[PDB]
Amino acid sequence: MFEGFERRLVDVGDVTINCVVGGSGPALLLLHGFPQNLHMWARVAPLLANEYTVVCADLRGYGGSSKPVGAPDHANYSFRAMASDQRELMRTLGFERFHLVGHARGGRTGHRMALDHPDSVLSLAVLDIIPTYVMFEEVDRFVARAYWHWYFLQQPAPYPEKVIGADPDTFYEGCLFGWGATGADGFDPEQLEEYRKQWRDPAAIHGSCCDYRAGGTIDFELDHGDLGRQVQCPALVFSGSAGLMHSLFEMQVVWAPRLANMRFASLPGGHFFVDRFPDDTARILREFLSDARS
Amino acid sequence: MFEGFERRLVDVGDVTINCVVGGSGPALLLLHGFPQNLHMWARVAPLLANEYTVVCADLRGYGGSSKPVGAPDHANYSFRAMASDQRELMRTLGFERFHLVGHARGGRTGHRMALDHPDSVLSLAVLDIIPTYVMFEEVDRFVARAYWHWYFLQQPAPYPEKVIGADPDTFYEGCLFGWGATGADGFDPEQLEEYRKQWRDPAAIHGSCCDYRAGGTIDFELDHGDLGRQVQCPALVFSGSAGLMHSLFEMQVVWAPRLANMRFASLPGGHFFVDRFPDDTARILREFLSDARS
Ligand SMILES: [Mg+2]
Ligand SMILES: [Mg+2]
Repeated sequence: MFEGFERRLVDVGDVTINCVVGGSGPALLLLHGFPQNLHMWARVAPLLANEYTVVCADLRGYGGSSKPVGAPDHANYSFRAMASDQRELMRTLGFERFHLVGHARGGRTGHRMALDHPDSVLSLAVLDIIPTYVMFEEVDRFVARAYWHWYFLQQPAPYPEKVIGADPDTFYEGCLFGWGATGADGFDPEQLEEYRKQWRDPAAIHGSCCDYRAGGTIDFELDHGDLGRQVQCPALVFSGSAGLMHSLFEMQVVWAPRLANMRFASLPGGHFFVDRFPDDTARILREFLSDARS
Repeated sequence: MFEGFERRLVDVGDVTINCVVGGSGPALLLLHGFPQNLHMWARVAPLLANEYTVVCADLRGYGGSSKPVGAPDHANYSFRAMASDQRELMRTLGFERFHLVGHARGGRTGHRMALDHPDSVLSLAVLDIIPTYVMFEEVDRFVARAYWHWYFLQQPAPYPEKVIGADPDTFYEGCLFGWGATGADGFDPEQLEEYRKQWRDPAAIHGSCCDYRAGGTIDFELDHGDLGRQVQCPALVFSGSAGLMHSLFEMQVVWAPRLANMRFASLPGGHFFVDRFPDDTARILREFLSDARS
């Protein structure tokens, strides 16, 4: 995987970020979600590398990046903290400005990055997410049942860590196949094994739980403070039309108040559609990035 | 435990209900909750047996009772079905009418029994519960986080069964100590060991998951259909004032429209207050039952 890409472990302050870098042209940062890592982009990234300098990075708590113990207030796993790591990564790699594509947790990281440092983000694509604020503020019995993990993963350490730790493969496969609504046949064996390595790492189990703990506290509060602000750069809301969130919310309705320049796309998959549709994901991203640059 | 009580396995139709029966006087049915069984009453029941014929029974899916495989629509684990078992148990024991005290799932079973067959229920005590309808209809980010299990346990079989099955002690201890807000020191070791036997029983893991699956579907729908009906018999709403539900809702406000003759009481414990305060639980129930009879 990632043939010809350079593998780098980059110190960005108090953490180290694992990434791969390949291609040439404008910078494009690809950020993964949960329970995955930069390997979700193993097929997409080489496709886009003919036109972009593609950086795929692991979020703090995930993959090969640092996974500090979560602070009592979860602040070291906020999307603000996660975004700072990634912006600093790009700067260290020589990129003051870059296009940003984020799935799930990476999309939330991107939204926060664009709010905190608008000048760094040339365009923003958010893949299969409803805004964090909306997820919580507009929760009902259907939303809570569909994305049950938003509540389980908030339970205080070490409870979810120990429950998950007893059988990580069962737990996380249920994330892919259940709330993730993406059938097993849609996953490439090589990429799936990279996810499995992380699933079995207790430090990653903890880091990802802390991400969710922050999600329901510090992130919710920061997002609340920013209500009414719109990201100004070109944005793409790119969903899985066979996923749970595409059907309980209208993507266009929840994102319009947050994005001044919004385009939409979807693929007929679940939350983990990038795993099943890498060529079509690259196609849609390529078109959007071209539009954004025009 | 339950010295002097008769132990009975009673066929009530398509299931067998496990129970213990002691004392003399009017019938008093005590129904447990989750993740417990009739042993939650091991200290309360002998105290009340000087004035009541006390029957402590295991709900279907729990303890020593039948635990059928859940139907696709969960209807065989509805509170209606659970109530029918217990009403028939009492009839077989010679009681057409009886006082009913239910904690949690048993309280919900009791409420449904009083709605379906009001003539059978002489008085109703509901211990540390907010009505199912309210739990779901009025869910918000706080309620969903507090009682996260209401969503996790609804996930389709066999997913929660397998997650729990990998380490039932960790999982269920987290129910007692976490959302249950009842510290370990409040549990009698003898009672705890009987809970633990059930925790490790795969048939009980499944049965209790099905209870929650019905809880969010058939039970919610049946309850919705009965909105505006009031239970007419004397009723007691009896909460743990140090528990999560007592503080997230006003017990008296959520129950008042549902109960025409309502009294309220509390003890300074969490959801599992009966474990820590058996003598005081018996005292409060005894006073209520005396008042109800008058
Ligand atoms: Mg976060
Ligand atoms: Mg039920």
